[PDB]
Amino acid sequence: GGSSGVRLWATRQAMLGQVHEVPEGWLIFVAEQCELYVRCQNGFRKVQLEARTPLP
Amino acid sequence: GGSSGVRLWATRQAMLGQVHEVPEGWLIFVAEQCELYVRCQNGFRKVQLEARTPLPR
Amino acid sequence: GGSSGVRLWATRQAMLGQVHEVPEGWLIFVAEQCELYVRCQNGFRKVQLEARTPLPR
Repeated sequence: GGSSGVRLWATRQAMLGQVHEVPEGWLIFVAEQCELYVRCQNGFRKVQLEARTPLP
Repeated sequence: GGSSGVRLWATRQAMLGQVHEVPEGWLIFVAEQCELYVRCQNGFRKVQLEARTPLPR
Repeated sequence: GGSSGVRLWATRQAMLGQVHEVPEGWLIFVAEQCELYVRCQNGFRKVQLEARTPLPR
């Protein structure tokens, strides 16, 4: 059982130019609207998140 | 404040035979269905994911 | 295109005492309630998780 991780970008614009480099099974975070995805074998799945709050 | 990470397996079958060894607080990726779980102290929680798309829109 | 990770705390209160040290884009696991959050700039988004089960369902 291998390991992956989480890759980060500040903006969607920057992410879209580089996301092809992300290996399968890694997570992808885009800071501007606090979005999270996971990379699949042949696509992407968006993680479902509740609304942003200052506290948990 | 310690760190965990993400563990991955290619198939559900492969995962189910080894996943008990994953420590609490790690994420678990199963490539076959492109699914994610979180390891709890006593069990697992499945992450809700939207359907697969070609790009992260 | 940097990298982040996952960090672990036992409780919401323990986490909150350290959260200023957590940058945006890190995932946060809280063992009490087996909950997962993502750090945003100035806050958190809770990951939607299904119910805890003994096996990955």
